[PDB]
Amino acid sequence: GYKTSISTITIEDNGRCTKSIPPICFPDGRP
Repeated sequence: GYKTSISTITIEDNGRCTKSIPPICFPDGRP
């Protein structure tokens, strides 16, 4: 589901580190 290619639909973001649970520098997060 996560697009590798950047897509600034409103804000610029991709990969990096999550700002929620679980806090990890991986493209995965719990809703």
